[PDB]
Amino acid sequence: ACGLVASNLNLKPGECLRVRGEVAPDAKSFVLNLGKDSNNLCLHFNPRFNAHGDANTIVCNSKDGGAWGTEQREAVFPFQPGSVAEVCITFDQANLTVKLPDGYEFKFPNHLNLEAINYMAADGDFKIKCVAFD
Amino acid sequence: ACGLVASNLNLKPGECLRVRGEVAPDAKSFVLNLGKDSNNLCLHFNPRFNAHGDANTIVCNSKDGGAWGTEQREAVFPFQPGSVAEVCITFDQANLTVKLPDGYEFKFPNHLNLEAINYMAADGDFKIKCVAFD
Repeated sequence: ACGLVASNLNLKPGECLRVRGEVAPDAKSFVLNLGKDSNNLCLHFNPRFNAHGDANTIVCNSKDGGAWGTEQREAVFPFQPGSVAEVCITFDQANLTVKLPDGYEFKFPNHLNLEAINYMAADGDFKIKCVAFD
Repeated sequence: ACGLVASNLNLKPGECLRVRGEVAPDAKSFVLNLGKDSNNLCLHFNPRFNAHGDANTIVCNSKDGGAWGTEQREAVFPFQPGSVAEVCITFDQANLTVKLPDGYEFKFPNHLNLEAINYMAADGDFKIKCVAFD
């Protein structure tokens, strides 16, 4: 029961990927994967409301050659179940910059040093309503 | 490989799929494919500015199990090279409807009778900049 999957995004550095979606009223978690393909993700965005013992916490990671990297969590959680949310993503050689709903912003190291983001896959309790490329 | 490819769209009857893109300045033609998957297309939207023996003419067709159906040709050609084009697509038991802001709208028989559009692909001189679902 997965969601949107888009390839050939060809998102270059500095370019902004904007994703707007509807967070389910009883959402437990949702995921946005970005990278080259399903085995090579420069970013695994997985805001968790309550799903893996975790409660209202944003979990980030990367996957290189099928291998998950060292997980990373953010303190803030600007996501409300039953509400519409937008996340804006960009990157450079050193970091991916993720801009969340209430202005909050954070960087995730660009572990794969990807030339461009060509793959995106959404999953979970987040119904994509709009996706804008640069 | 080509332009943006998106799957798992899960567009249902009546729901509007809006696509905004940039037509290349040297646009010879561009394609918007909609269907179940790459081999099952309820709509192959192909405006041809100057491709094949065609000039400034829209060609539409379907694809069933990999086999192309019979093409349909339009007289109206509301497209221009090096410009932003916007299309609004929907469907029902009878036809697929492609609308433009100018007021132009094309109808193509729903040959496959699919009850959902899960696949969308862009090819040619059309770069997708935004896609909105329902």
